[PDB]
Amino acid sequence: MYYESLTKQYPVSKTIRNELIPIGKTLDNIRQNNILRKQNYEHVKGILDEYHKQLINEALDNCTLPSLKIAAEIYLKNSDREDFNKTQDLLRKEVVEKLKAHENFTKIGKKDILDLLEKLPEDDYNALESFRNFYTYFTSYNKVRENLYSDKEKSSTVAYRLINENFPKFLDNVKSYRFVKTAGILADGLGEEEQDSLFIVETFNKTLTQDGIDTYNSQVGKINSSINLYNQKNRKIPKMKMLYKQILSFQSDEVLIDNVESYGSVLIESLKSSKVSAFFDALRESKGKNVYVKKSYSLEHLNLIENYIHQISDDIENIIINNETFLRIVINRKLAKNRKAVKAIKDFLDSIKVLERELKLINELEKDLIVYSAHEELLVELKQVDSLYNMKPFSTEKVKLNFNRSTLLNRNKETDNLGVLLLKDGKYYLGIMNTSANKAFVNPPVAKTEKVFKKVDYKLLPVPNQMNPSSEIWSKFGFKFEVEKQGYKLTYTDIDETYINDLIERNELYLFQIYNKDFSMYSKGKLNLHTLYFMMLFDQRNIDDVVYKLNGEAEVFYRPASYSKDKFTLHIPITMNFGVDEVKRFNDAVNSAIRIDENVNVIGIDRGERNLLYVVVIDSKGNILEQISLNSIIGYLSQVVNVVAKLVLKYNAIICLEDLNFGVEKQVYQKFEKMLIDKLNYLVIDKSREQTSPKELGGALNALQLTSKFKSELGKQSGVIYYVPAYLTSKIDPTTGFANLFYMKCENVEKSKRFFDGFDFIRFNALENVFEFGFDYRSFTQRACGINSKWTVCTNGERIIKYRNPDKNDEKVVVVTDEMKNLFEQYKIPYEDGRNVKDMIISNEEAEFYRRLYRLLQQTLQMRNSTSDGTRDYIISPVKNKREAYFNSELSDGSVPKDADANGAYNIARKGLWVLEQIRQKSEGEKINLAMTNAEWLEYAQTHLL
Repeated sequence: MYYESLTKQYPVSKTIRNELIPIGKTLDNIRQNNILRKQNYEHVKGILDEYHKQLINEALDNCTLPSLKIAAEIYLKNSDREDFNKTQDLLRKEVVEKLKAHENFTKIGKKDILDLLEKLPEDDYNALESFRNFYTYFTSYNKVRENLYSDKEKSSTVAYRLINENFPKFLDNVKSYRFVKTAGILADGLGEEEQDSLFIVETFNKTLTQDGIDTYNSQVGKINSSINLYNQKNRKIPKMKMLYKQILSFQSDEVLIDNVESYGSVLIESLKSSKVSAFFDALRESKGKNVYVKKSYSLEHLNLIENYIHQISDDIENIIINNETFLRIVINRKLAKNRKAVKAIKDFLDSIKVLERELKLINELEKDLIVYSAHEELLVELKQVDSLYNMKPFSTEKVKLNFNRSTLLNRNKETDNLGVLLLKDGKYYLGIMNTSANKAFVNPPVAKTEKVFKKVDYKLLPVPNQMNPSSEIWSKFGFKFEVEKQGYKLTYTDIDETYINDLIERNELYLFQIYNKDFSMYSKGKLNLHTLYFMMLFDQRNIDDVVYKLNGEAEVFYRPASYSKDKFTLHIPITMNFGVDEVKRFNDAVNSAIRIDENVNVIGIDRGERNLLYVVVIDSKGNILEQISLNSIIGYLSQVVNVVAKLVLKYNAIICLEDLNFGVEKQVYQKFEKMLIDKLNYLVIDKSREQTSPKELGGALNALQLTSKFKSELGKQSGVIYYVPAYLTSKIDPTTGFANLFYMKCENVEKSKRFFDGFDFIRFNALENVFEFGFDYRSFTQRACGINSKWTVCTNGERIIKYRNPDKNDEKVVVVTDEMKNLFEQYKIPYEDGRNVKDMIISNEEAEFYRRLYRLLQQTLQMRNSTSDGTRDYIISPVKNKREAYFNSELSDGSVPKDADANGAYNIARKGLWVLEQIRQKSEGEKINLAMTNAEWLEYAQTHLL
């Protein structure tokens, strides 16, 4: 009963360690990227690239696309928008079959391309040769290059480049040429004329190759030169737009800085050029007519134009941060090593990117010819900015993860990558993104197959001061009936398994299965606690009322192979009893729970000589309920701990341990403490796999917390655990309260004579065959040796003695009465009639007599008797108890201590009763003194006896 209030007392943090199993081609991606050592990998990629360019141009050289006429109508005529999108998809198809109809296409991606298709069209040959038998390295490369030959409306495909990008440009030039055929701009250099041939729809078929695009752009530049010349008439003529290239477009730290410095220099000059003013004042003079903005809407309703050009500010920040590139070329060992440089370069390219992103905000078929030509000239300067180099996951010994909208992107040897958690088929997986794919899960495509993952959405609202008088006057989950302790929730999103695969194949995602002995299709037995804590994160019963919070951070550690195993392990910090208010005065909270209850029992745990630990449970009046041992096994300290925890539940009990105050056996004891206090911080009993009723007492979501957070700052109490002096716990007859308090030494005869003159009598009991030594301890010491100091001590029984052996071990069994005879007989003392022989003993003059009398008395007083080999460790008293018997542990029936170690544990438990008397007898809240004096124990031992 008393402990059932001690749930949800304080929050606790754990880090959970689990192994990781690589899934799919993740381990290959990792191993492959451990290239180093330079190697021709990039050289062979370049060779594969140029045959891609060749095959592409050759498949499209003398090509002619049928639907081209259909589409060109829709666009040039007088919804047309959807018919164009449709006929564009038809065209994207028509490009792809022409690409797939080329010879050698079915050897794209297949290893079979290594042979003739590369050894024939050398430095290059040795580079190719070097990747025979190593073809899998281009797996990721192939998955990326696959998108060239796709009819899907994606920006990376050959069909999209030609049909969705270039073809509308080509047609828009056809629309512009009306003004150039008019006004007689017969272009300079177009000798003998017939430039009109460029703006017949059919001429586009000749621009499906890079070499036809070059030719088209070159001549159209000549026209634009004459167009720009036509500005002199003082209305204005739209310039022609250039077509983008066929899709053909980081060796060291020395080379890259010149590229950065160079492009930045070209760019800011281009951004200070007339290109920008021409775009702005064309965009202003368009009055917004036929200008469309991001899936789109037209500016014809307005105000906004001049709110838009004032992103001039993107030019100002490019300029500033280009100047800030003085940290690169003025102030600069490798570049990636530099705190500022890496940041200044990223700040620079980012600022460019936002300019491009801002530009791309514009763009339908009827769009304004002049505005969009100026926009295109300016944008051609920026579309070079796909710089997209790196400075790398599993290069390092660890990767740090974040599960949240919070990743820093720099400490440059410890930057956060995204972690995602994915559930499928009752298993748990960990995905960790390559930084270039961090946004793959921001808006994932809607799931369509049956084979899906459930991705964990990590919803956290930190520090609510995020966002109308001052401080004295809804897409989030916030639940209906400051929010800090409700501002966390996990929710789920179905994601199609093929999308996850695509990222792995592309080397953009590193997916692992989270594994422990309990996460297997072959798993058996109860759950390990850390498996349980982990499961409870995702268990809906916790999401409904949070006990377990996932701290957003996590770390992965990688030991690479060296035909040993590639080992990955995961550490996940978590908080348990998240959002509870920490109980201030926990020890009193327990002391007041005990104060209320009569029925409390005690568990005493002691260090033993033959048992490392001995546990003894006793009731409130002193009776032994259970006395159980180490070596009694029917990771060892974990078992005792798990046992002792059950006993606290089973017996409604507190725990009493030795106070290691003034003082190897005592090292495991301190380990046991630590483990025992650790355990009782947060105790969970129900370790079942099915986990049916975890909200009950001691279930996962209602753990008990019976002890205070371990810190070394500890006094004599830690919750239900109390510490008591070890004084005379093992060397005391529990049935009498008797202990050997004689401070003895055979110093000399004078001081031996009136040591033995302190006894009331020394006599023989012929009937019981023992010698009796009667005395009062007061006659021997000034100490307060309990409330009974009168005793009669008898040469009762056998004793085990270590003894002086010329051969240096031995031990023997002695019967003190018969030796006490042999000595008295040797020295002619008349004992047999039962007189008091005291006056006759102290009359002996020889010291040898007293040496041997001391030894016999000492041996009589030797209550604990042991064997070097554990064969025996028992306690025998030399005093008769309430049962007219001499206490002997070997004759125990379980109602008394079985051995000396048990006696220690028993008498430690008894002192707990004394503290229970202290706790109950004090007031609510007052400090409780637990310093038990040696005199109090002897008093308690001699009165609460048996």
